[PDB]
Amino acid sequence: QDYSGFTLTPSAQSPRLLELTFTEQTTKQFLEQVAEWPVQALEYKSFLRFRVAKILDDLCANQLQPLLLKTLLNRAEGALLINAVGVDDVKQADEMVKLATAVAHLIGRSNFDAMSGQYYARFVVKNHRVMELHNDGTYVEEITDYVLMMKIDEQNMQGGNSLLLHLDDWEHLDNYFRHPLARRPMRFAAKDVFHPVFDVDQQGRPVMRYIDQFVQPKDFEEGVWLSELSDAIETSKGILSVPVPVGKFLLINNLFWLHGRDRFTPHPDLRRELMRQRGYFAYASNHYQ
Amino acid sequence: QDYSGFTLTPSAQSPRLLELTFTEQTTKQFLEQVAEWPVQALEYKSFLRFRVAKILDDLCANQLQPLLLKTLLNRAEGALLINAVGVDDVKQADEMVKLATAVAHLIGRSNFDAMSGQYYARFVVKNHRVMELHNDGTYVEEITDYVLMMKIDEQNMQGGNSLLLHLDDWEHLDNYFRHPLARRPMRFAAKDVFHPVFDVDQQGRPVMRYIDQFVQPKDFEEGVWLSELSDAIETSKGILSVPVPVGKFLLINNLFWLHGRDRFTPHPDLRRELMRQRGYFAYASNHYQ
Amino acid sequence: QDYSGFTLTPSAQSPRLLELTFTEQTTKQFLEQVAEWPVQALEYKSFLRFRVAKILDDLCANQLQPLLLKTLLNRAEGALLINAVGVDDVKQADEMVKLATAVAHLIGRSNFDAMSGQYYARFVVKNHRVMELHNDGTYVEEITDYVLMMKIDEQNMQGGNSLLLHLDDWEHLDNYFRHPLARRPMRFAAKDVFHPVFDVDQQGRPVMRYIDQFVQPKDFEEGVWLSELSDAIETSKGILSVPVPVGKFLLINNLFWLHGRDRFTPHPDLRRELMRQRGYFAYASNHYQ
Amino acid sequence: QDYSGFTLTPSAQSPRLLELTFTEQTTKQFLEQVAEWPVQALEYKSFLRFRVAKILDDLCANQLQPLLLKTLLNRAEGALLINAVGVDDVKQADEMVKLATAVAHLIGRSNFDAMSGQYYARFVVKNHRVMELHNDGTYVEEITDYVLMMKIDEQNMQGGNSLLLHLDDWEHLDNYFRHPLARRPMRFAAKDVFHPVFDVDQQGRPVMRYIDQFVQPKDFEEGVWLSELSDAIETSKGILSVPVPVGKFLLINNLFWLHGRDRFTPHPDLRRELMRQRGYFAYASNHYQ
Ligand SMILES: [Fe+2]
Ligand SMILES: [Fe+2]
Ligand SMILES: [Fe+2]
Ligand SMILES: [Fe+2]
Repeated sequence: QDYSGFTLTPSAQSPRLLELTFTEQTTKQFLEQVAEWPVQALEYKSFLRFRVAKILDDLCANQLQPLLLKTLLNRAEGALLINAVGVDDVKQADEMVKLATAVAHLIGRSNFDAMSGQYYARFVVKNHRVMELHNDGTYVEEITDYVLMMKIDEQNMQGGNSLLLHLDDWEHLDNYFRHPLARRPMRFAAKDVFHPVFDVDQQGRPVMRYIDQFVQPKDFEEGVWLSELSDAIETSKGILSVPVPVGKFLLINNLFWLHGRDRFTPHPDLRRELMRQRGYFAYASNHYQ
Repeated sequence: QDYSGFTLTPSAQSPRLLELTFTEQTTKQFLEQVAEWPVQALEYKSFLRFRVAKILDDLCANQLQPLLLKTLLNRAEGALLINAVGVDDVKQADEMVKLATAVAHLIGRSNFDAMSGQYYARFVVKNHRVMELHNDGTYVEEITDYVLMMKIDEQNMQGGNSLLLHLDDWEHLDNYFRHPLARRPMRFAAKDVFHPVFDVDQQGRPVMRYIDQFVQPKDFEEGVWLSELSDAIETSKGILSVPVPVGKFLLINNLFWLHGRDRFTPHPDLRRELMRQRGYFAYASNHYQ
Repeated sequence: QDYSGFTLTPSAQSPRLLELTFTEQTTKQFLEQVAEWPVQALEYKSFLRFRVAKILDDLCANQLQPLLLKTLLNRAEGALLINAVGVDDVKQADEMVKLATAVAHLIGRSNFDAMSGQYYARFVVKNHRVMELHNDGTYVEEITDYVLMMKIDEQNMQGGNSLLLHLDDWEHLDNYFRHPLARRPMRFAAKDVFHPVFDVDQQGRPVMRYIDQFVQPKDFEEGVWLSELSDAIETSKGILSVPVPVGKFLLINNLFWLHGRDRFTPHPDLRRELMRQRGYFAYASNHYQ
Repeated sequence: QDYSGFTLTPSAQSPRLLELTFTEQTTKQFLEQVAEWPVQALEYKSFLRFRVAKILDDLCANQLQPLLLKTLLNRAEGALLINAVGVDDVKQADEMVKLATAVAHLIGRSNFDAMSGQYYARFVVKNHRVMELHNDGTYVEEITDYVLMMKIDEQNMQGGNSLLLHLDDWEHLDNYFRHPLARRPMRFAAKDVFHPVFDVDQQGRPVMRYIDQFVQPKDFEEGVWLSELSDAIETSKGILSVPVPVGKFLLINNLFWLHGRDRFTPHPDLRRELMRQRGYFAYASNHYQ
């Protein structure tokens, strides 16, 4: 269909990854209407995160929030690459944070990031290897429903695409899901938590909560299996390789998408800045009370 | 009426805010009788806080403690601006702390202040924006019954009045109090605590436990409402603007008064020193055992 | 009677305070027999504290341990001033610690001292006011049964005697013990603990757990009473003033003795070093199992 | 018998201590096959510890894991001295860690080492006294089943042999095991834990959880007994004195072996580097579900 304030087109890498682009009129109006709250105001007063969310959704005739929720919750999709025309330079990092915040807080709430002390975190990489596919939030009890990763800056960067794996594109899903250890609660440590690497959604379809660094196999049986699982994920033919240009961000359902990052070329002048948010879904629906 | 040791007159800003002034004979006698305990003695031995309280009340023929309790607990009032003639210069900061301590510990006990490590805290501001109305103690389980804010120093200060809002002067009270989210326990974080923004006193009248920085709306529904609540409070026509000259302190019922601070003019030589205490009420009354 | 290895004579200040002096043959033999364990060995391996205790008691034909327990547990007494001939100079501080350790671990076990990180602590004072009478261990749940305070060094020291008050020499005991607030559990804070300032021993006789710095009266009623209690203790005619020369230590029952320290004369060359241990009683007795 | 990939011969010190030596073909093949995972990879992803374990066991035709478990669990034995030909120089410390990791994770899992922050720890000693026999893990609730101690470097080292005591070579075992205090839970502190110094295996045979530094006797009775126990262990005629050359490691059952270290000669150029791992057993067996 045709949407108010933005366009939605499938990506070249996969029909499951949809590209959402806010128009120029939508973008400059949003930035104008949220100009009176700097990013530090969003940091200090969390309800402003929801206020700028509403402002953005209002500028899209309230078509954005239902579209975001539909896409992220659709098992067939669950992934967005989002950008706003005119917001594509590192000098607009604050506008980038505002826009991502507004998008994230239409579908839920972003959790505290221990590495930044805020509801979002920015990293710069300077001075090489593939970051293996994984889910976020595997070492805490609360489920992380979504991962938001935004490219703030990118200079002298060859490679480094975001890697994505939708569980239903993973050719080995059934082999590992049907193994008894898939249901075995395992220890995860950054207090420790225990949960299986696999679970099911409400329909019985597999979801995952996996990362190689924080899973703690208790014995030879668990360790060998996890090392085979790791291999079966990293060599999967279903992995997507997605460039994320400055100003764009991926927003993915953390339960049936795994994400990672490809190796990049070391270069003295290399600078890549990322912004991340992770949170849970929260939305109105017709259900029992 | 006429009181022993002090005078009580309504303020120019509101009949709910009463000005209590200790006479010169009362003030110099109190300071004499408490001279043997410096402020550091009140810090180290908390029962001395109550001893100087009794000394002050005794010098007022025991009319002070019942008057303080009557005023602070009276829904129609609940707020005092207190001073002592001759105590009006920053060089008398210790006398100021002693006097405020004696007053506070006639009606209750001042709680530990994490920012100072003592039962009171002093701030100096040097080197601009309005501090929004709020209640203290919203992020701990124990109720903060009273807020004490004392002007220790003020130099080259244009503006910066204390802002006050009595809930019964808030023209939007019923609109927000009657909303279902008014009774929804929300998360507050500086361990997290959960409580609604609104509650009731013993008679069913609204009281509040609100601050925009520490309330953590869990979703879009809560966030938008809190952002409207914030606006409805900050633009209320009922807000009082009270100058607090050096040596005076506000003492207010933290349950149905919100407090804040107006914007002030930045000035190189600007110095404003404040002293704060927060605590709970504790007092004798005829009730069942 | 006549004891093996030591003498026992009443002090000049009170028949309740007994002076125990280890003879020269007892002292040099003990130091010889414990020479192979330096103080740091007693710090690292707590069972050595009991080994040197046994060694000392064995050198007294096993008359020391029963005498120590009898004296410390006797309501009429409960206090010892202990020394060993030839151990009276700060250069013998390690011998002092060994001797005090052996004595303490015949009657119980010394608790971890947070200020030193060991089962004992040494302080030096250099660069004035009376330290009010009190019990130790009032802000933890476990009862501190005994206090051991040893004079390691004393130079250019006028005054500074240890102050002692046996509850049965306190002329106001009955007045405060019979007050309802004597049985009121009050908050003590250095996690907080709650216990009354007064309690009873197994026979119903008053014992105390009081210090002015850490008791936290919750309201005007408790604060005024504690401030009167404090005054009634500090002005008691029953207070003993005991010089503690280098090499001597007081060992007192912390339940019915309060201890403190008199004011001393400031002097540029003043140096006083103390060693303290606090612990619980533990001893064999004929009782039911 | 004859094993695939390694040889097994009894030590000169005791038939209970078996020497396991990986052949050159086994060693160079293992190092080749695990070359793609550096030690830091084993630190960050614990399942790789089990992957290199399997790789090593596969190179021994799967005869290694059952042999390791049989030996460590055999009451008559329970101790291995393990090495790999060609791995005997401090410059091969990473190969040493890889090999020890593979061995340890065939029989169980190595626990987090608080002193290193990793599943193993390396110490260097430079700049004298005997380290008394003891068990590891006495101050936590979880049982430490095995201790792994590897000699990484040794220069200008006279003495310093590892000391070992198998409980069934301890001529005083029955005397202390039959004492009532052997079954008395005692306090151990580095939260505190309580457990007896002695326990039994599944057959009722004594096992121990003892160290002199962390056991905290509560009274004279416990302290004197522990000090006699300590003496009876340290003077036992059953103690083995085992040189551990660079590249070799002891792997012992921590329940019925105590370990320690002999005094060594201080020397300006002395350098000895050790690597330790401690963990629990975990292995497949036929038992009820
Ligand atoms: Fe991630
Ligand atoms: Fe405030
Ligand atoms: Fe004391
Ligand atoms: Fe050890």
